Amino acid sequence: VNSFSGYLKLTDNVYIKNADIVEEAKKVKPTVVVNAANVYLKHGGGVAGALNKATNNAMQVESDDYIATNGPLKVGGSCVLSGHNLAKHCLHVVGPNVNKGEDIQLLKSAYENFNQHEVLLAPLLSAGIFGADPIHSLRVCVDTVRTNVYLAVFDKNLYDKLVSSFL
Ligand SMILES: O=C(O)C[C@H]1C[C@H](CNC(=O)c2cc3ccsc3cn2)C1
Repeated sequence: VNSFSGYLKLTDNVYIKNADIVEEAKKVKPTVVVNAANVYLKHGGGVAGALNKATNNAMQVESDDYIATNGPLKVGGSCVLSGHNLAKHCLHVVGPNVNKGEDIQLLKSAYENFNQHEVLLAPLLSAGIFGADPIHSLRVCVDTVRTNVYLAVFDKNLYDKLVSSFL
């Protein structure tokens, strides 16, 4: 038993809700919140900009130190940093950005990072400003992630669509 509420169960291990991932994080304090990161950990917009703002920019400060020490992530890769006031940990995961021409097949590699964590609150990778089809992203998520994933979908319209087109 865990503290997640109002989720619709999609599969054995995937759950989905219409929700702002920022507010869901502040209420659940999950062990892991996933950020829709880029390779530079520059949290300007989308989910990343919203999560970072909710940390009063502490996420960005920590991220800049990480990059200065380690260099950029790989597309499809991840790193674990602090969750600040939102979670114990933030798993920064880089899905391919279609608006940068990145290979959508790397989306499966990106979701594989979730398997290193038993439970996660997460957005749909490569959705929103990353330009991929959220329905596709959901299919890859269901077919790749084996751990328990609680997906927060900000847009109510998108959500209802994802649900009603789900197989
Ligand atoms: O437009 C569509 O069809 C769907 C797109 C994908 C979804 C991306 N979500 C975000 O950027 C996001 C923004 C913010 C802002 C404050 S909290 C928050 C959570 N998330 C909207």
